[PDB]
Amino acid sequence: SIIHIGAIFEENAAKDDRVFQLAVSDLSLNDDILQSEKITYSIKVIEANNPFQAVQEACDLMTQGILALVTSTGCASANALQSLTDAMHIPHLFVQRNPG
Amino acid sequence: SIIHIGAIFEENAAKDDRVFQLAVSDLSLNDDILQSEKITYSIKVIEANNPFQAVQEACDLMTQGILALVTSTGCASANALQSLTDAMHIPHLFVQRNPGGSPRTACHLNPSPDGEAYTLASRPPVRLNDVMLRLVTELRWQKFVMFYDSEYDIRGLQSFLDQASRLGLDVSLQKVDKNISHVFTSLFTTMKTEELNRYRDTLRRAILLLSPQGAHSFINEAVETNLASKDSHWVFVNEEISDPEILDLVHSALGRMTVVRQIFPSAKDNQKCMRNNHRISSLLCDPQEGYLQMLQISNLYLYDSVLMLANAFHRKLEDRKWHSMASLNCIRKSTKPWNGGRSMLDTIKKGHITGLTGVMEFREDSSNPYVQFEILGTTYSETFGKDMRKLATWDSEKGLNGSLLTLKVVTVLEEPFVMVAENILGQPKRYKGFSIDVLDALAKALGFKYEIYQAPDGRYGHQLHNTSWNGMIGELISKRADLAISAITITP
Amino acid sequence: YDIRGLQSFLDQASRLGLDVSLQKVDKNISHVFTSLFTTMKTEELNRYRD
Amino acid sequence: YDSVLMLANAFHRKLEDRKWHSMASLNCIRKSTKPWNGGRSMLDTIKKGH
Repeated sequence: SIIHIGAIFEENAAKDDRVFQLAVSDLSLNDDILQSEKITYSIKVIEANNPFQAVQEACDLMTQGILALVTSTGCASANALQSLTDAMHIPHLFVQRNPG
Repeated sequence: SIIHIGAIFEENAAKDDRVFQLAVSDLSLNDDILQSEKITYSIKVIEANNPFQAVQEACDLMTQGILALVTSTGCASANALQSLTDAMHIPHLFVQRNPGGSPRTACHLNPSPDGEAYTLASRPPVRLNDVMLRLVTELRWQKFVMFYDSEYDIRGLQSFLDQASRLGLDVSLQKVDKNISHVFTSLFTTMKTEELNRYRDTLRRAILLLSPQGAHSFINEAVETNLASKDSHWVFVNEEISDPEILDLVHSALGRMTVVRQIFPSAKDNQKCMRNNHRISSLLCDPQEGYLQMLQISNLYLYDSVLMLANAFHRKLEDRKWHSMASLNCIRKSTKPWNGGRSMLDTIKKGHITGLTGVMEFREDSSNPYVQFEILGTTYSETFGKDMRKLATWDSEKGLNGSLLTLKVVTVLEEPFVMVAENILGQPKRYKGFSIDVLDALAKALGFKYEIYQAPDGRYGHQLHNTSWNGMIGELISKRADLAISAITITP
Repeated sequence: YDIRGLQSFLDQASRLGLDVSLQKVDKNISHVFTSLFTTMKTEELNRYRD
Repeated sequence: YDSVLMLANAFHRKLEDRKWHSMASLNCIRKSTKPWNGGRSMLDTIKKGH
């Protein structure tokens, strides 16, 4: 198999990606346990506090079949996602966006 | 042409699954422009706070074609259905859910420009920082209380918490339980009795902001706990209360009250409940049992949402346009839109009818601000009952047209100041002297009282070499009494 | 940030007799004190200042 | 970043368990969805992490 996870971030998603993509990059350089596979990521950027774009940008990720999900969005981007991740059993490590 | 509409109503969809076709039947029956046309509907009853459960109920009905969507949901669960109606250009009729008739709270949404209101809130707005600024001025307030339950989003008049610093008055603010017995439990056990009676006399000016049901359970018991002896005012203004539970509050009350709901002139007659050649089902045009007082706000905002559609779809039949939404996955970003939605945006936002709720205009940011009450009021009296008299009328146009004790006394020894004057079988009975006559002058013109306590020290309590006060002073400080009003030796 | 984030301190500043008085803060205080001078009089300004 | 550290730790503990499963590709707009049946013992691996 392979590891494939989801990564959807609220605006501004630039320094969400400054942390995420470089954090995932240094993993395979040094680890001996996740060397038999590789963590595959695909960033899907949505609107500000819109869960509908999170649904449309995540249905392709389940058409990609993600195992987990990395979210940094506000409280107005999780009610459809909490009603979605209870269906797919996905660990939804939700972290609230600081509003400015 | 596939003439289908969706309508998703979450918990509780009970009157949503009862009252809904009281107009839909009369649509298919009594409309002449939609005669030689076919009329359908939808009724969903799904579980509450479930947006993605409603997504497979919305992505499945989008395959069937939807011309207008009527919802009753909340803030966090409908930003998806807000942004669903932007690309396909679909109307989105909406009611804010509340449990039992408690107040409401508006929402906060995406950083999109103003003008697009596919989502429209049918419910009347919170104009209530204004009416609070009325009554903090027009009804002689300086020090008072307000309340709220566990089950309402408390941020409704959090704005009004801010002018409160600017005027200079004082408010008290506590949460109401979901058990009335737990309220009196914490108010008789968990506190200080002196602080209780302080708070109780503060509670003589108090405000609940609640449903008309658990508050009705509370208030008459709060009366029955003797929190009102003669009169003071307690306030709530709402949009719905049945006339018996009005009287079961305020005829079970002699004091000053506030019971305000929402009124509209309706029509007694057939061919007078008619807009756009369609019937308004009401008590006066469909009389039922238990329906003299069926006063939920969602009645007129659903029968008039019917008539607001019945104006517009007749106009759309005149618009000579049709487009059927096809079967689709809602994974798409560049979806297939509906071309008729621009006219459907304009025959509804600029669409309006004048009926038994007045005039229903619309703005471009999910609001109908127009609303008008009337207010019947009474004070404390016994010569006419607590029957009602008009004292005000509010509207969004003009504002409010028409406008608006045993105490803790410990005492000292030495009878040549104040004596135990009487000592009877079982009781040292009456205690007379100088400050007793002062207490007589206090008690005389009010009917307010005292409780005389003995200090057998008679200390004239002194600052010790103990950082404390012997005898009497330090236990006023330790607050087993709070007044020792007597001949007291004057030391700084 | 909302009042629902600190709901019960209303109810406990209540219980200790602690005098609650809020004002919501907008964007710039440069916009704030100007509107405090233009709208208010000086009694509610400087009495409540102390 | 702590959510990257905890999940990569749960990746290492899952391969330390020497069992693996991966989530299937699906369009969940359908009612026909397969729930991820290994949602508890791996959840026991992730809840007890530090």
